[PDB]
Amino acid sequence: HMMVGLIWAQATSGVIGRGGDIPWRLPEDQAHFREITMGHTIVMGRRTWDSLPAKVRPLPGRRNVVLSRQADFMASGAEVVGSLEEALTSPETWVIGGGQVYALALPYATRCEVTEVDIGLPREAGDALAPVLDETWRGETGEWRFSRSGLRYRLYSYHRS
Ligand SMILES: CCc1nc(N)nc(N)c1OCCCOc1ccccc1CCC(=O)O
Repeated sequence: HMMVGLIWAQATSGVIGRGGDIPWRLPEDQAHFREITMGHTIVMGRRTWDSLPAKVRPLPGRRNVVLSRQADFMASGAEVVGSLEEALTSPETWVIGGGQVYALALPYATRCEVTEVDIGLPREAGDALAPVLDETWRGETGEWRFSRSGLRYRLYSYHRS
């Protein structure tokens, strides 16, 4: 049984953070992200891996896998694979970005963990949007919470079988 999960953070506009490209300051999201993914395999694209801050490259305490079709691409502290199917060896796999990988992994996913940030961030050219969730996703919607940054945010935990 190879369970796939997706986890991301988005503005209310749907615009998602990708790797180190995160425009909002929301410290609690990192603790939330770590609580979900710790002790599991995490899968990310090349562009996401590249945009990671060097201090968190690779991400500590987790089996890092990078999805790249470029055959010459290497990355210290992570396993590179050329197919998403090859990355889903573990019993629980979390896909952590970016947009292209989300879309590839979405048909396989049975869980989505979403952080929505209450911040004005219009869609602009080059921005990735959150994967669209259809009526198959069963979801518990969290209450707006105030971050110590001053921003409001809430947690969505979606699932399907
Ligand atoms: C916390 C950011 C984040 N939050 C959620 N809910 N989903 C993501 N896919 C996500 O991005 C994960 C990849 C980027 O991760 C970082 C980007 C900049 C600084 C620190 C981290 C995470 C470091 C860590 O997890 O130890």
